[PDB]
Amino acid sequence: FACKTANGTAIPIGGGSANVYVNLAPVVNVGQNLVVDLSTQIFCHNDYPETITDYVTLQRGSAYGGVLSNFSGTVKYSGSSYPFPTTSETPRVVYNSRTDKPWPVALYLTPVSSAGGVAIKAGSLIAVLILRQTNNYNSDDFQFVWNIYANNDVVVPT
Ligand SMILES: CCCCCCCO[C@@H]1C[C@@H](O)[C@H](O)[C@@H](CO)O1
Repeated sequence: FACKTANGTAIPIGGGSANVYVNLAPVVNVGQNLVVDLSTQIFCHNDYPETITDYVTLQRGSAYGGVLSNFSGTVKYSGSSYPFPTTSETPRVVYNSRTDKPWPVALYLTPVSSAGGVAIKAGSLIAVLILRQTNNYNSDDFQFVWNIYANNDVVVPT
């Protein structure tokens, strides 16, 4: 089991960490969602699907910088919504193919009432997402750590 980002940066068998740089909607009003869709950014596959079933969870998601300060967060994992920053490990997603499949993660961030101005700074760390991979074959328990960075400022109108 291994994963790669949209630009080809990979985390190999056994886990590790990688940076993900995301474009963000430049203007987000109070009452609206800023969507950070990682399903277009992170892709994974099973290296031995003939025999092994891989189990993949969002073990946890943490918020940083402007996102922690200025937004109220929800994460959708495989279509279901949970608090972000997270409060529990999600249900599993199975990877049973050698063909790359998106990691079905998206953040939905809505400004808090005190938010206004540059709510996310370009280049800043906005989130850390931990992908946990196990299987039905052995005792492997690996973490793939995704450090999410903003490519641009996000302005919340006042
Ligand atoms: C003949 C025996 C061959 C064993 C191959 C094991 C490959 O393991 C990796 C990491 C597992 O954690 C993972 O479950 C597996 C499949 O994605 O890929």
